[PDB]
Amino acid sequence: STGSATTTPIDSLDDAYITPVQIGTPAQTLNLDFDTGSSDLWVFSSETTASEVDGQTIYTPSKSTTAKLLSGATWSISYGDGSSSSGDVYTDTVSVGGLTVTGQAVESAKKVSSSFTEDSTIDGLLGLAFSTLNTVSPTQQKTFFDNAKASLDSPVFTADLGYHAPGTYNFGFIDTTAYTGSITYTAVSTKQGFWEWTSTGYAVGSGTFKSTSIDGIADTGTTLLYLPATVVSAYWAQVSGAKSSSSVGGYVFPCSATLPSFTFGVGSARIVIPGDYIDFGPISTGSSSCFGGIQSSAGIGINIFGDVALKAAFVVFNGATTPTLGFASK
Repeated sequence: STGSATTTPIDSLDDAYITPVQIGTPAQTLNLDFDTGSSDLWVFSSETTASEVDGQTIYTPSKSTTAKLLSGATWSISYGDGSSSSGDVYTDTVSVGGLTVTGQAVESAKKVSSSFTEDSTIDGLLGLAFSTLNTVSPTQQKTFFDNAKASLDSPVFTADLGYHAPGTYNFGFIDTTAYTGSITYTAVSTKQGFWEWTSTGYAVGSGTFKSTSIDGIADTGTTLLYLPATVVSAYWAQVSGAKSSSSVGGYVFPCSATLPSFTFGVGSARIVIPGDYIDFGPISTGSSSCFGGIQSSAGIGINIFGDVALKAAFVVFNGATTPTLGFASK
């Protein structure tokens, strides 16, 4: 089997992407944030504290003839941005882009933190990291991809995120029309539960390529590119007036600037992020200070190849017995 679904930016900055997901019988379609940095499929629901729902579409398990309470199971998750959610668990039928999994754990939120409430466009998350990170207790549950894998034509999914435009998540096949050149594959460590890999270096604009190993994660659920402070300083030093602002929370730059590109290495291959992809717009409405799309990871503990980086590539998440990542230009 295969599936193919369009993923759409939630706003004009590509802050996140939403993909429609069918849950239950008859189908209830919710727009979920596909997140290769976590491993829980959770949704706003009829159980979510009413004051914490503000415009999201909810899953109502009592209206699904295939929903079953997973008795005794609870979940609770905290994300790198400080947001969180928790609740109980149902199993139900879940379909993405024509690919159907029966018995998928659908984690129903009883509580969500304010950033989720405040984002009316995201009805929940669909985790695509390794199932060892799933938070369901006392019986850990599998991701949608893990449950689908054995049925797929090939044990892969691909992320093809658009810049200010829709893109595609495919399951079970690699669309050879969706990229240019060849796909370069690179090793993955699953030791932390992430799609963790090592970039071979970087370049700023037209500058020379610096060969240096940068371990980090391919994370569709993180907006920006978070890299070591040395690398990030070298980038922003090429932008007149750019500076790190403790009060804003990262590098800002004059909105009048033209940003240089940023290249990252995948083996001997190179992925070029155009300068425009690094512009996240005014820090507040009407400001002439703009927020940068490349930020330091120094306070995170891990480097994160988020959407800014991934949207410049066609990315293969290869879930074969030894997982690997593939990157192609497009």
